[PDB]
Amino acid sequence: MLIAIEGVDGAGKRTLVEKLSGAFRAAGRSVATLAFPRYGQSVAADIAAEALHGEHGDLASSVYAMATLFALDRAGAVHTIQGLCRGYDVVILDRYVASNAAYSAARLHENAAGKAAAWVQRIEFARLGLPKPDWQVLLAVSAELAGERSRGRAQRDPGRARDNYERDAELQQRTGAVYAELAAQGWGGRWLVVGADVDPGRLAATLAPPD
Amino acid sequence: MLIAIEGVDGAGKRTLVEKLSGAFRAAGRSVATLAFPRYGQSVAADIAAEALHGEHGDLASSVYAMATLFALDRAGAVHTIQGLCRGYDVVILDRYVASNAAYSAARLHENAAGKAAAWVQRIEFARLGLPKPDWQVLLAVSADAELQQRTGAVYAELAAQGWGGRWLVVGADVDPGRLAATLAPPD
Ligand SMILES: Cc1cn(C2CCN(Cc3cccc(Oc4ccccc4)n3)CC2)c(=O)[nH]c1=O
Ligand SMILES: Cc1cn(C2CCN(Cc3cccc(Oc4ccccc4)n3)CC2)c(=O)[nH]c1=O
Ligand SMILES: [Cl-]
Ligand SMILES: [Cl-]
Ligand SMILES: [Cl-]
Ligand SMILES: [Cl-]
Ligand SMILES: [Cl-]
Ligand SMILES: [Cl-]
Ligand SMILES: [Cl-]
Repeated sequence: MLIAIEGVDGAGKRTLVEKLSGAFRAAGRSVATLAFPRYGQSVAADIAAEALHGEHGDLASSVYAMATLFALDRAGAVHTIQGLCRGYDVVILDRYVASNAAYSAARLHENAAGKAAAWVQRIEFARLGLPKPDWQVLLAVSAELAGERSRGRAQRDPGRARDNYERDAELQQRTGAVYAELAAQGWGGRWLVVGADVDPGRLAATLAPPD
Repeated sequence: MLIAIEGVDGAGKRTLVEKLSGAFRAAGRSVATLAFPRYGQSVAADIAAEALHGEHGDLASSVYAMATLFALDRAGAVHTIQGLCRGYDVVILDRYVASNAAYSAARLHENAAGKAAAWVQRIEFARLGLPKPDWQVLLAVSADAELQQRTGAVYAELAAQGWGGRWLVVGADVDPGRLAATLAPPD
């Protein structure tokens, strides 16, 4: 079973990955986890990170160029995703294809029914052959909490160096709304929308009901 | 020996590559050639091709995004270039890193000493470790028009300045035997 955890930066995605991992293992299921982008393991992801911190000229301002880099990074991980799914009962991804649909649409002021989200689905699922997740779990938290926890688009920089607090906060709002539309329409498969305090045992039971 | 053929007239480059290949082989040297971008053989190059035909949203309007795809195409080709050099006396590349410097600078209205050409050198040679060629041969006299003119002028300064290594600047009708003898002089 392949599960993707989705949401805006600062939602607490990794915390959920860990507690869900613990709940599955308590129920006798083996679990492996993987986070995107895969820094150090593709040129594409490293260039994207550098672009977010101001390198590479006008690269980051092209929404489709950044999205292409994140897709190429995932394409490089297909054998890992498939190998983990062979060796483990449950594979949990921190961010996956829907991240690309949500942020790209939001950067372009589009909704989930728009061109960017359709382009993401075509290029990643159809053209590059990424496996579809069995579940996509949207971790939806308050805009305020996400704003305080997010490190912004330049996540290497110390907090004292953030100066785009407004652009990033507006983008996160739009991205949250696209995510919600993605979940409502079953984009790429089944979705569940959960909060920060979701019980891990009961969440694991819902995602993989016992036989 | 690793040789890159450069210029704005690609139909002329291809003829030059063929005539040069024959001259090397006539001199007892085995030759392999490889063309960039590797259209039909890498996703990065194919996405770039599609972007030039209007696909992929705003991608083609970013000079650095397109340049990045061509760099990723070459980054994926390191073992091919290196393996060819290990298996053949002469490896001739039809377009190489300097193509990225010249076209990117020209699209941005910069010259050979500007930011884009420096960025190309830093990312492709210093960071991704593409092999430095023994020769870059600029085809400068052949047998968007303004963009082509600007690309030609950047090319000429790149060669004059030794960008990325040694350059030779030639016309199309240069004697292939002498050109082959110049690039890999017989013993
Ligand atoms: C794995 C993944 C991730 N992302 C983004 C997730 C958020 N992260 C940090 C962030 C936090 C706040 C604002 C912001 O603005 C962006 C987002 C995308 C591109 C450029 C700027 N970016 C950048 C990559 C994406 O766009 N597509 C993906 O496929
Ligand atoms: C191998 C290589 C090649 N090129 C270009 C060579 C010319 N080719 C076709 C062409 C012919 C005439 C104008 C033009 O303008 C461009 C160039 C780059 C990007 C967009 C448009 N493009 C596009 C790729 C490049 O920019 N970087 C490279 O690394
Ligand atoms: Cl998070
Ligand atoms: Cl386990
Ligand atoms: Cl980073
Ligand atoms: Cl840079
Ligand atoms: Cl933006
Ligand atoms: Cl060699
Ligand atoms: Cl001549």
